[PDB]
Amino acid sequence: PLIVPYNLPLPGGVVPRMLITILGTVKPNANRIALDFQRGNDVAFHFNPRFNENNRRVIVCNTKLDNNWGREERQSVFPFESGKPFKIQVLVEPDHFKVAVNDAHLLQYNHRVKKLNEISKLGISGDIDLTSASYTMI
Ligand SMILES: O=C(O)CO[C@@H]1[C@@H](n2cc(-c3cc(F)c(F)c(F)c3)nn2)[C@@H](O)[C@@H](CO)O[C@@H]1Sc1ccc(Cl)c(Cl)c1
Ligand SMILES: [Cl-]
Ligand code: NA
Repeated sequence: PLIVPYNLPLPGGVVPRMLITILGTVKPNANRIALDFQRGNDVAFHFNPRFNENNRRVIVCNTKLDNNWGREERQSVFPFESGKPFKIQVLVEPDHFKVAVNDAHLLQYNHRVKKLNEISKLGISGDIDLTSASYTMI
């Protein structure tokens, strides 16, 4: 087990064909999870499953610049289940982050923050038991 919130350093930032893998288990009756790919205090990519927003499950993605959230991108396809082990894979591509959960494509999120090599931290928070967070090149 890893303690949540957890910070995974991304030395020298991210780059296309870098794959970040997060393994854990959703807590029973979870409410929220977040991944925050950070450039200093800015959040280049916030990936935020919400288990009960007006009695619906939704994935909210966004960017935070100078402490201001931007336009949300929302996905109703929701692959997480309370109590179950999950794998989130975030693949950095030239124009977007691509996310797959449990080996099924979920979403893409276009790069708003363009200094990829300065996105040097991944924060992992919320209602999970975290087992592993790592990266490799494909
Ligand atoms: O404070 C509010 O009650 C909710 O805050 C969330 C905001 N958030 C979520 C979290 C958060 C924190 C945790 F420790 C977790 F474990 C976790 F899973 C999520 N921290 N900040 C963003 O998700 C943001 C994305 O646009 O959405 C809201 S803030 C917000 C509210 C309305 C609008 Cl229109 C916009 Cl663009 C942003
Ligand atoms: Cl939230
Ligand atoms: Na630098």
